[PDB]
Amino acid sequence: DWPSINEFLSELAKVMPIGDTITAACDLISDGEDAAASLFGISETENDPCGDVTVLFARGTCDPGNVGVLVGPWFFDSLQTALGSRTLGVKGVPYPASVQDFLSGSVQNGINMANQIKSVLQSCPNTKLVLGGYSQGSMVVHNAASNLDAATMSKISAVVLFGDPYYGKPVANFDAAKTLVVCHDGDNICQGGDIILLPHLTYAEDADTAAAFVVPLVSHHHH
Repeated sequence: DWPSINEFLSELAKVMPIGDTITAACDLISDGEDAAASLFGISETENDPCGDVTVLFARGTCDPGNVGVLVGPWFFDSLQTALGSRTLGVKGVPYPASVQDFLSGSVQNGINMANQIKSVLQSCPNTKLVLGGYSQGSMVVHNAASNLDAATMSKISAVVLFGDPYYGKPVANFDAAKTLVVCHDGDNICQGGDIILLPHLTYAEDADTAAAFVVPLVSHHHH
């Protein structure tokens, strides 16, 4: 039902406003993602109950829904495949993913995500919780970790960030050995910029590698 990553990227190439700043590209990115989602049957909103593994995912600036189409869905499918029989529940982070918060620092969004993390840990104390972010969503994850103590962050199994605008900064109050940051060569966002270039839109290619990073970190008996 879903296309291959190659077919997915070729369809995006027809509409994505490559070379524009996020401000100039915002509405075209949102429309392009929505059109690809409708064409391919890819969900841009996730609100599952906790699974054996649960991912809290913060989407990119101007991405539709609560997970977008570019990266999140591919990462969830790869992770579910890598988990075999174990179930994966995905919950999108309900924040605006606005241009202004990207340009400012997305900080109250970090506090809200820190509350969502605390709430999921209380509601699902037996799930293996993984945090994921793309673009501004990676800033939200960084800010959530900055607002949590090391004892709470110790309850997180893994963190995966794609196209991190804070690339180079570690995830606060957390073991860096449990973090994977995927930042493509030539992605202007990872350089602290605001230009949307092709390397920022192709993180679906890293879904399998990101899933492989997570799997060893989500065992109930590996301490």
